[PDB]
Amino acid sequence: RMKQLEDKIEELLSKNYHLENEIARLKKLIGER
Amino acid sequence: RMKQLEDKIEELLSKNYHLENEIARLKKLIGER
Repeated sequence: RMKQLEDKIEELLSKNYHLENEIARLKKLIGER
Repeated sequence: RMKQLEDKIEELLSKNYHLENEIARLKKLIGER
């Protein structure tokens, strides 16, 4: 089912995006003392 | 085209797994920096 696969991709992209945001927060912190 | 979508999912899972490893590595580094 295509919508089911498309939903799964959408869910993984969303996770990916959230993971990148966490990485960006962690690197911001590393930039301070 | 379903195999194409299924491939994309495998590729996003792999990307996401690697981001989780990077997060783990960043948190360790912040704990020792």
